[PDB]
Amino acid sequence: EMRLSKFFRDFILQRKK
Repeated sequence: EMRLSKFFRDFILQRKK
């Protein structure tokens, strides 16, 4: 199943934080 991916990478991609 999936849940966190679009949003996860939507931010994870950002090193900061």
